[PDB]
Amino acid sequence: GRVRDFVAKLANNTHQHVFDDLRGSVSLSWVGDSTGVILVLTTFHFGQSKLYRSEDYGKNFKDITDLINNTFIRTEFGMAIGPENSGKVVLTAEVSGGSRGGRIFRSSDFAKNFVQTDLPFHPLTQMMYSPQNSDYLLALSTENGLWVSKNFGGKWEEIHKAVCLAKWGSDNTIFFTTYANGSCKADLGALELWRTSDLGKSFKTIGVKIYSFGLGGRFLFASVMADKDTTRRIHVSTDQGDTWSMAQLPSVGQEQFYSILAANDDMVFMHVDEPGDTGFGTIFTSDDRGIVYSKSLDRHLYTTTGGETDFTNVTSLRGVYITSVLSEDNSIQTMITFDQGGRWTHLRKPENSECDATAKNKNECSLHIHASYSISQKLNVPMAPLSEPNAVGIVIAHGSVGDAISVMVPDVYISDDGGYSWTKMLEGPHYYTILDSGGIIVAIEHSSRPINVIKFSTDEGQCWQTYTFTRDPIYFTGLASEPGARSMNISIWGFTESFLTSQWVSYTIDFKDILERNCEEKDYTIWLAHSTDPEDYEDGCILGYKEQFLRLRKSSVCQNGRDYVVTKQPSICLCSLEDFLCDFGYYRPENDSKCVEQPHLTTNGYRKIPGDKCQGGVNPV
Ligand SMILES: *[C@@H]1O[C@H](CO)[C@@H](O[C@@H]2O[C@H](CO)[C@@H](O)[C@H](O)[C@H]2NC(C)=O)[C@H](O)[C@H]1NC(C)=O
Ligand SMILES: *[C@@H]1O[C@H](CO)[C@@H](O[C@@H]2O[C@H](CO)[C@@H](O)[C@H](O)[C@H]2NC(C)=O)[C@H](O)[C@H]1NC(C)=O
Ligand SMILES: *[C@@H]1O[C@H](CO)[C@@H](O)[C@H](O)[C@H]1NC(C)=O
Repeated sequence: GRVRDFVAKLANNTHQHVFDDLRGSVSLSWVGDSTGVILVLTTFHFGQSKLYRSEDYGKNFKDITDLINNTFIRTEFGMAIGPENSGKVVLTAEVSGGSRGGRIFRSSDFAKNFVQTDLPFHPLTQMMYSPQNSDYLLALSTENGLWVSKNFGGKWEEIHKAVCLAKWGSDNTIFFTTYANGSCKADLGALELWRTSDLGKSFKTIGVKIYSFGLGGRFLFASVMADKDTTRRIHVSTDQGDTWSMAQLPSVGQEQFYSILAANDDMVFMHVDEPGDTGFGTIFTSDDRGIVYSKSLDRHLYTTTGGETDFTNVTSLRGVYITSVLSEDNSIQTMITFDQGGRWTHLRKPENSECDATAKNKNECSLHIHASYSISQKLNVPMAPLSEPNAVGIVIAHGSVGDAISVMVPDVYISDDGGYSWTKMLEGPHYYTILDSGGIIVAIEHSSRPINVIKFSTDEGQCWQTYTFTRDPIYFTGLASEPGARSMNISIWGFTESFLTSQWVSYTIDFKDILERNCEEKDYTIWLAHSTDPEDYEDGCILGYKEQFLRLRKSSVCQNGRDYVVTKQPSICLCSLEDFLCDFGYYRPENDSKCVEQPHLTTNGYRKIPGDKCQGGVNPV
């Protein structure tokens, strides 16, 4: 049925901490993993800053504002936390205009001690850490210079004087662009692309007539203006610029743009905006070389170059993505693919639901999910779809049933098999979070009035129980939990006011007495992913192979632990003509998978899809 006597267990595991300060903004950062360190930066308007630190996963805080000498901190930059468990933090201060250069506070003890240094310049962007080493930092000044440091901020040196974009690469390699005359705004389309693998000792130009560049996966993209027109194309290199090749994508005008929806180690999603202010574009998918692209989804919804898109990578299950499209009648609709872009289809309606006013036929409708685009329209959608790699097949999102995204108050839906089937979880907008690799899910109401109740479920979203965690209702502001969905601590943030006495508060609840017992070998059951028809001999193998998981049973209340790794067992299907895509100068006509040439590189005509692992069968080569 359900667990009982939970109120007593949770009574002793609730801790309240009240922050005494002026209520301005709040910025929360996690330092490292498994350390439990958190930093809170309160900024307000002269201006003042307060800095708080914890070592207890947010249960207790201490005021370390005296370590930064009570200096004001630019919140626009925020905090520059180092990679991995480096325990490095950098804060940029505000200094008088007459000063020659800026000023930073830098630590390497997980914020236990800070050291003050004066830079010889005025930073224009945020410091960037090298992925390979955390002692390397670069930044651009206000005069468009490029300064690098090999000492973690101790000493800086200038390596170029007219840069306008720089980013790190693998093996401490720096790519940047420089403008010869004027400014990168005025000199756009005539830039250069340089590289230096020695941190400023030698340079090698790897591009001319550049318009922009970007890094994704193991590819390097650069947009180059045409010789005699404003149209620009794309070039891709896998050698860090030693050799280039031209991608097989249509050119764009001056008002259009490109966009890397998602890049992988063996694949990239690309968006190409159609001419005019139509508001939609197209999605292309590449091969493992990043050269040949095939049309994937038409009328993809993309607001503008700095706009919003609903594209989402469902990380719970393999090769599943969700996005929004614009229908012929100008109604926003949602699509889902399970083949990694091979095909797209509408979401399946919940088994027991009724279509809303949007639907024309009450016996025919589908689910539609609110996302970042709906948030951009000032609607009652507090969050976006949520999924974790270590929680298998669990997806939570706000949605409404109908023939298009409705403009009424949404509900919350959950899918326990990657997105094949959905069911209604809760009524009305909520804030949700996954704890302990799917062992517990918590929900908080999203209302305009004070709330003093939290709901949790151990059946993986089937039955819920309420717990009253405070006597004085607060105005909820947001939840906080350690990244990775592997902890059992949840922090609730909010403020309570009576008469000008608003004051931040937070509550931290520990579920260690609910999941008392450790999961055994008898609490896990075998599960087959991507299953559609059990009778079929080859059922459930997507992209050439199938996998079986061991998932915790919904009727077991146990703790997975922080050292949980998902069990798995791939099995390989056979190869068919559906596992290959046409290559270069070929196309695939309608109602057949054959590749026929259009009525120096040369191939047979077929190219295996990136990620396929099929063996034997039919090899059209
Ligand atoms: C979508 O998310 C999934 C899950 O995080 C990504 O799969 C991982 O990809 C990394 C490399 O980026 C691999 O090292 C991991 O082994 C993958 N994890 C798995 C399969 O559980 C996937 O790459 C993402 N897709 C895109 C296009 O970025
Ligand atoms: C939830 O927070 C508590 C805060 O006490 C964590 O307990 C600490 O965990 C760290 C892990 O590095 C241990 O070194 C400490 O000794 C623990 N403190 C105490 C007082 O026991 C706890 O680990 C967190 N829970 C989860 C699941 O991560
Ligand atoms: C803090 O700043 C003041 C500014 O007057 C300065 O005199 C003082 O030396 C600083 N303290 C430390 C420990 O650097």
